[PDB]
Amino acid sequence: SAVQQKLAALEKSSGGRLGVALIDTADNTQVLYRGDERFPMCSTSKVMAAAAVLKQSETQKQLLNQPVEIKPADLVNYNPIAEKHVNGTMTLAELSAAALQYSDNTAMNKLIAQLGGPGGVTAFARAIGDETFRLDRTEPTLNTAIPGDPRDTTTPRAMAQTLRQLTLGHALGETQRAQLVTWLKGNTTGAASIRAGLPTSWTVGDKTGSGDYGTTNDIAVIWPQGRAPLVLVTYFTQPQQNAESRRDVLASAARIIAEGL
Ligand SMILES: *[B@@]1([O])O[C][C]([C][O])O1
Repeated sequence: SAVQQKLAALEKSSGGRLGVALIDTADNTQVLYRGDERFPMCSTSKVMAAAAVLKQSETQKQLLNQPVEIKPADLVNYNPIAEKHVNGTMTLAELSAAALQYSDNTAMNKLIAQLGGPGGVTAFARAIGDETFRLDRTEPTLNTAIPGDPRDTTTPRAMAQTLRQLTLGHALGETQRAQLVTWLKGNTTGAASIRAGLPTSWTVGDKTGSGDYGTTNDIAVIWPQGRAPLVLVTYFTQPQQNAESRRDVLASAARIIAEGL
């Protein structure tokens, strides 16, 4: 279609590999570009860790208020929020918020630990019907984004369907779902990514990811004013290990998608 021609052209102009999946919940139509190719998730995986903990809280009703100690040894490479609570505690709710809204890597590692390891995060994905997601490592090594390495990858199509189920569907309880949406809507790291390609009147909840090989990702739920919501996943990775982030590519893909509606 027109939109696939333009996404192909954008990809060609960028020098990298672009993966896009859009789900329009109005008619359950999908637009896919490299939709079944694997991409490194980087920090977009944090949505799955947070949702898994939310699912646990449906039975352990007080789980999110459980304090978790932040020790110096827990600190890894990017801990904007956990750093503020070293030698203190954060609740599982505060860690989930920090992982999602600030992409805090220490928070993510605490969520993985709560789930019994990366296998516990992957297990939740399987439980909600995502056969494609795989989490293999903890922070920060899950961001190595090595070409062809299947570790810590998913496909755009799979992530779009799963994000739809978590935020708009009923993979989570009503309170848990609302909490996840609130967290995503309050993301602080997404201004230059999908959000930048869309009308300012639209409400967006998203989770960015960045990693080696110039990997630049964003997954978003989008609420246009007076219109059915959309789920948009944009994955981008590059051939040079030290390539710079290209958030502009995600903005541009979002703009191209938005134009076609
Ligand atoms: B994710 O990708 O977002 C930021 C951090 C950097 O390691 O991980």
